[PDB]
Formats: sequence, C-alpha cells, structure tokens
Amino acid sequence: SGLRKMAQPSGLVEPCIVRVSYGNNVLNGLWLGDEVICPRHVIASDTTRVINYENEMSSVRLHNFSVSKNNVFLGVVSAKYKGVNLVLKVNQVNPNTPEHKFKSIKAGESFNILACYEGCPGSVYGVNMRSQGTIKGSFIAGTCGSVGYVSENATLYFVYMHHLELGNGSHVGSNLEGEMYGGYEDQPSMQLEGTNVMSSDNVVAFLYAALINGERWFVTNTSMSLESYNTWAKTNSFTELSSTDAFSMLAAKTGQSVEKLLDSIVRLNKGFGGRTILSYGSLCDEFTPTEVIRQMYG
Amino acid sequence: SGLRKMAQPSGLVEPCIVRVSYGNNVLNGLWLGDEVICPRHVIASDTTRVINYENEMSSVRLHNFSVSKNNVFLGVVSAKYKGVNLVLKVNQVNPNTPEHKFKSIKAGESFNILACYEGCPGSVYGVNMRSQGTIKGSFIAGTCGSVGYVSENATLYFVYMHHLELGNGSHVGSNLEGEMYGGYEDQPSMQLEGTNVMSSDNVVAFLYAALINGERWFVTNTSMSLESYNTWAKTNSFTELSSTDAFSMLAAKTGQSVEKLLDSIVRLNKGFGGRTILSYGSLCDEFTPTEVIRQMYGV
Ligand SMILES: *C(=N)[C@H](C[C@@H]1CCNC1=O)NC(=O)[C@@H]1[C@@H]2[C@H](CN1C(=O)[C@@H](NS(C)(=O)=O)C(C)(C)C)C2(C)C
Ligand SMILES: *C(=N)[C@H](C[C@@H]1CCNC1=O)NC(=O)[C@@H]1[C@@H]2[C@H](CN1C(=O)[C@@H](NS(C)(=O)=O)C(C)(C)C)C2(C)C
Repeated sequence: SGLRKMAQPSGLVEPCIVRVSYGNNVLNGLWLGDEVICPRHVIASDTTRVINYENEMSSVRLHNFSVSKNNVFLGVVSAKYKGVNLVLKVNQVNPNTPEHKFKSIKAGESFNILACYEGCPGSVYGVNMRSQGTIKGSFIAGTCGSVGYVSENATLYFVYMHHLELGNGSHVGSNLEGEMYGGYEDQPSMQLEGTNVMSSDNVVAFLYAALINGERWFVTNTSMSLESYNTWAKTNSFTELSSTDAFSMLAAKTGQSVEKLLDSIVRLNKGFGGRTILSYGSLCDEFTPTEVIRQMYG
Repeated sequence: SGLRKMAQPSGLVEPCIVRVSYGNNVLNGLWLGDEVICPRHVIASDTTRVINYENEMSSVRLHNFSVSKNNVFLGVVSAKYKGVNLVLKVNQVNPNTPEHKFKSIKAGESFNILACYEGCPGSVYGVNMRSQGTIKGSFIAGTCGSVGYVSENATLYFVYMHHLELGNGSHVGSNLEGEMYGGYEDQPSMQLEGTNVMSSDNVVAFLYAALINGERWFVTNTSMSLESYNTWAKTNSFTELSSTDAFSMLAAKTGQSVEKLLDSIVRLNKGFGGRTILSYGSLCDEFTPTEVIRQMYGV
C-alpha cells in the first residue's frame, strides 16, 4: 500500500482553465463568472529584466489579449491589477463556474495542483506548502497560472496560482487575492528562499505511515520527550510540536508513541545509513497527519 | 523544474462512477451508456472463504441490486458475468458518457487510477504496471471497482478495475473485458506474486529526469555496452533493453549517453550509499520515457 501523494479529482476545476496570451507571453488563467484571473506578468514586454507594472498597465491595449478556451474566444473589456495577479473582465460568463471560496494555505498544509499548459489542463498532483511559502512541484514554460485547489467538506477552495520558479528550484505562487505566498517579488530576480524548516508534524505522520507499511528498522527502544525534541528542533530547522494528540490513532494502531518517533527523527536527520523509508532516502514532510490517516484507514 | 508522479485529469471519468451494492457488500461501478460494470464479487454471500460464483449467480436476484449516483437511483434489468466482472444493464443511459475505448495495459506502462469509495470519487493518482500484472496502489476497504484510465491522442481508454490485494500488499485488477491482469483469481486466497522484474527503460528515463533536475553524482567516466548490461539485467531481475533509440533526445539534452546510465544502474543497484536521487533512496521504474520527456519539455 505504501505511501504516495494523491490529488483530489479535477472535475470542477478543468472547465475554468483558459489560455491567456499577450505579446510573447502565453500562460493560463482562471475563468470564474465574467472574471479571468491570471499572473500579471503576462503583460510584461520583457521578462528578462525588471518590469514596471504600472507602466505596462498604462500602455496595455485590451485588443492584444487572447483569452480562449477550446473554441470560445473571450473578449477582454477591462484590465486591473489585484496584487500580483491580473484580473480581466471578459464579455462572456463561464457557464460551468463551480461554487467556490478563496482560501490561503499555511505552511505544512497540503493541496492539489492542476498543472495547465497554455490553457490546456495536462496533469494533477498533490503538493505541500513549505515553511517559506514555496512548494516543490513540476512546472515548466507555459505553466504559470496553474491553479492550486483543495476540497474540504464538499466546499471547493481556490488557493494557489503559479508565478515563477526560484533559483533553487522551489516554485512560487500567490493566492487568488494577489498576495504572493512567502512575499516574493513577481520579478525576474535572483531572490533567495530562506532556510527551509521541516514540519515535524508531517515527518511523524510520514514515519507512522512507514510503520503501517511494515518498515520499522528506524525504531529503537529509546524515547525522546516532547520538550527535549522541541529544544532540538529549533536548532536544527524543524518546527516544534504543540502536542501529540493528532497522532493518537496512528500511535495505537502502530504500537509506537510519538516520543519514539521523535527520537527516530533526531537519529535519521543525520542520514539513513544506506537504508530507505518508503523508498525515500531522507525525511519527508509533505504528508499531514490527516492525510496519512485517511490514506491508510479512510 | 521538478519531477512528480502525475495523473491525467479526471473530469471525463468522475460522472461515470456509481455506487454498486448487493446485500451487505458495497463497491464502485463504471456507468457507460445503459451499462454498469462492477467486480462480480459484490454478489458473493461470503468474502471470507473460496467463492463458488456459479452458485452465487444462480441465487442472484435483480431487485436486490442497488446502483446509484448522487441520490439518483438506477434499476437493474439484467445481470451477467463477463470474466471476473458483472455487466449490469440499467434503466437509464448515462447522459455524461464520454467517447471512449477499452484497452489492456502492458508491463512498464503508466495509467491513472481514480480511487473511489461507495460511488464517490475521492482521489486520482498515477501508477505503473509491474511485470507480474500488479500495481502498487493504495486501495483500502471499499475501493473495489475503482477505475483505471489513460488518455492518448485525445482518446480516452478504460484500462483497469480494482478487485483485490494480494498477501504481499500488491494490488490486482482486471481490464474492462473481465480479464484479470497477471492471471490472478478473484478468490480470497494466498496467491503469490511472481518475481518483480524492474523496467530498465523506465529506470533510464528516471535517471535522465535526474540529470535534467541537476542530479549528476551517479554518472562517472564509465559507460557500459548494451549487451553487457543486458547480460547483467537477466541476472538481477531487470528488463533487457532492445536498443537505446527511445532516448535519442534525452541523450542530446543532457549530453549523457544511455550507456553511461546503464553503468549507473549496475552500480546504483548495489545501494545509493547514503545519497539520494530526487528524494529517492533506491532506483525507481515508475516513469516511462514518454512520461519524462513530456513532463520535462512539454511536447
Ligand atoms: C510561468 N509561465 C513560468 C513558470 C516557470 C518556468 C520554469 N519553471 C517555472 O515554474 N514563470 C516565469 O516565466 C517567471 C516569470 C519571469 C521569470 N520567471 C521564472 O520563473 C524564472 N525564475 S526567476 C525567479 O529566476 O525569475 C525562470 C528562470 C524562467 C524559471 C517572471 C518572474 C516574471
Ligand atoms: C474491495 N472492496 C477490496 C479491496 C481491498 C481491500 C484492502 N485492499 C484492497 O485492495 N477487495 C477485497 O476485499 C477482495 C475480495 C475478497 C478478498 N479481497 C482482498 O483483497 C483480500 N486479499 S486476499 C488476496 O488475501 O484475498 C483482503 C484480505 C481483503 C485484502 C475478494 C478477492 C473477493
């Protein structure tokens, strides 16, 4: 059964993806109602140098936009900035607009990515929000505007829109309100990502999933207290756990309390010694405790 | 730019999933036209012991069936075995039936699993068919009838329907014609999966994806001839490579010949030595050459 990333189904999101073109830039937009949200960098005359966005807005011609989906051409009637996103009002309303809210994702939380290639949905996969506000996915040219989403209790939330990839390979996007996650600039810059902080909540859930998979070599007879682990975590770029309550079910099923896995984290952070855990060679923090519980038990 | 096991979008498949129940057994079915296809063990009176399907079919009653989708219910007017699958005719044609075909999956090929629970699609993810006709899915209770599909050249193929989980954890399903992959029986028995043979085509593609993503510690000034690797492959449960021509473009982009990666495989098979390749601590044959080329370069 192992442990793998899953994506919630994409049915409600795909009919909202449109191809947005301006000049030499071709990417994706999110068509909801008569609005189309896209990364505002699409109207940049040159993405190899610093962009003055209000200068580009004052020189924008709505007749140069090309917003389409399949065989429907959407005429742009108004353009406005909203943060780092471009909000374009079109002459047609999306007949397949789903009931939806807008939500911001926090660090250590999982969501789904509908990877779209120049207006065409191509694939869908699950990601996780790193401490600095980035994610580790797979984006290439023409995939900006790809939408992140998550369904909670039958409520569809749009949470992410892709903008850029940093030099270290981390991927940077914004919420649908135009606020960039982690506060990164939407410029072709050399800006750095901070030091990454592993979510210890997720590493413990990852280690519980490995015990359910019959992988127990990393568990010894040594325990480590919560307080002592939290003192170790802040000097080793791990978050501190508030409590062990979230793992009550996983601990009873596997026969290992959180304190046993906390000791494993400290030992395995120095290297797996040549062995693997769920095919990984390092600690994985992309699975929340709720994810692991649902994937293993439903 | 990254490498992730991806699934194709599920929008054309979700409206075809239905809940299928009979007595105390509940699973998923595939609603196309006025036909619903499900695993036949939904009518088994006892999943605990060996099932006599001839007795179960003789004592079946159409009205004891219940197939439904979003509070709308379908009446079963006919039930028939087709291989290990039940084919039920219902009194309503699926208005969202997509243009589709049926197809079998070969070893080493990738397809998409739409995991479902009691007729409600829950998650979608990509899998790769292992050499013995199994997949390392994540099916748990109530996921029987979950549908595998693949989109090729704008043609939708239904390729998989979930049945059981072997004692070793591997997952066995059938195609949509009732033929179980790998020849396993739909019986609660201790069937043993054969020896897994790693797809060398997929491992090479995985290592090419690593080079594209900046991983290169596993390549040295060494390179292994194709025949020399194939002789090693038949000894260490790896597929033999007919040629290197499927990697012509990947070899040009990364400047690394297949032969250089062939020696990497032989060395890496003995362990990574504490190093990683795109988070992996072991070789992974879950990505085809076509998967990698498309994910890295768009195409
Ligand atoms: C959207 N269409 C792309 C997605 C990129 C392409 C490679 N991987 C991705 O995630 N975004 C951009 O093209 C984005 C646009 C221009 C430059 N840019 C980048 O992502 C660059 N990275 S960076 C932070 O060094 O500028 C690069 C080098 C193209 C990956 C702007 C930031 C406006
Ligand atoms: C469908 N609802 C299940 C899917 C299973 C549940 C656990 N993981 C899965 O993939 N199918 C069955 O329950 C299936 C039914 C009965 C026995 N069976 C199994 O998968 C069993 N495995 S085995 C090969 O030992 O019989 C088991 C013990 C439930 C996992 C039959 C084959 C009819």
